[PDB]
Amino acid sequence: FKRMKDEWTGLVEQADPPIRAKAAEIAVAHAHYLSIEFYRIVRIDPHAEEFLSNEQVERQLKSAMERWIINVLSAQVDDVERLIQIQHTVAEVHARIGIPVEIVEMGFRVLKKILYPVIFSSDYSAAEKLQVYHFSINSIDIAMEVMTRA
Amino acid sequence: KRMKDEWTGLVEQADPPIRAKAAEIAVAHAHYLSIEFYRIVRIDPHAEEFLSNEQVERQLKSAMERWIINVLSAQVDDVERLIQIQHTVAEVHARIGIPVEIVEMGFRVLKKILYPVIFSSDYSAAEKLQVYHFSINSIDIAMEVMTRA
Ligand code: HEM
Ligand code: HEM
Repeated sequence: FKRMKDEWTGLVEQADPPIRAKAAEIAVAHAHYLSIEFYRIVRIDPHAEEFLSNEQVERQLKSAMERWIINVLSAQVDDVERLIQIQHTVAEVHARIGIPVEIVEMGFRVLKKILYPVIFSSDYSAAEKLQVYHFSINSIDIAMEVMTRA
Repeated sequence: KRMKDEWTGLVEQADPPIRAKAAEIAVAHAHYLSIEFYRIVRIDPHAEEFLSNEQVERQLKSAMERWIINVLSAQVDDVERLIQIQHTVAEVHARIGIPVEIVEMGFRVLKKILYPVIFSSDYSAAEKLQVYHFSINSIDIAMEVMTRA
């Protein structure tokens, strides 16, 4: 945990404050789309659709996915410890139900894929898009590692 | 089967000069990326136990260099061959007894250390964005194929 906290903290610190601000801006403005786009693409997969069947979970997961994206992409130094606890909780939920790891990680790949066009279509410069995308990818990756290994 | 189409589509939808620059970045810095991969990875105790002796080090570094170049210089015809590689690597990791969460940790390190190399290149910011995008997606799809194999 100590090593994970330091790395995630370092990721936020080494990320330029205007870049983290723009990443947070991208998150808040498009988290709703990213969540609903995530859900349908995932459910296309037969192995994944069996877990995303009912309407109640849909409304719950979309809201939770939206909150998750906002928390991770708008992460500050103070939020690092809390974010780690969140990934543990999510890991418990996925384990409680019995959702395979390779299916969840496929979702992370889906999430990272649909995030890029949103950043690419943003009003920012090419250099800023690169740094926002870099911070976003590393943040999602470290979050995935914490969730998986928990 | 779907993995082939997605990896093929990834190469097709990627601009040829971008993939060329990504391939050039690979060839020029794969040697550094491999050694940088080793140092960061061995920090983790669970991973270090597999990377103890010097002989294993040299092979993984050599294999990492070839892997990075092959994946980033991927053409459409190479896609099927690349998938076969991931199966072979997965068998090796299984033969040794390397945990899945440990291998994926290596992928994160690889994607992490790749960014400064692309960032410090002589290309434009726009080209760097697309090269980095193609590189990340290529490594991600390769990881999923390797993991499920
Ligand atoms: C194929 C991939 C995935 C599937 C099928 C899946 C499925 C589920 C299901 C069925 C639940 C239970 C929700 C409920 O009972 O109301 C859940 C919870 C949750 N998942 Fe996933 N999940 C996937 C990947 C992900 C990813 C990639 C993330 C974040 C990046 C994520 C974040 C969450 C969160 C935040 C919750 C709710 C946590 C809470 O309520 O405390 N999931 N997931
Ligand atoms: C912590 C992460 C990892 C560890 C500790 C690890 C360890 C190893 C070891 C000990 C070998 C065999 C070396 C030998 O027999 O001399 C090996 C094989 C190999 N690994 Fe990994 N590995 C990791 C992750 C990865 C990743 C992320 C990649 C690629 C992105 C990769 C690609 C390969 C390749 C291409 C080979 C050799 C394939 C062949 O001989 O045909 N490994 N790994």
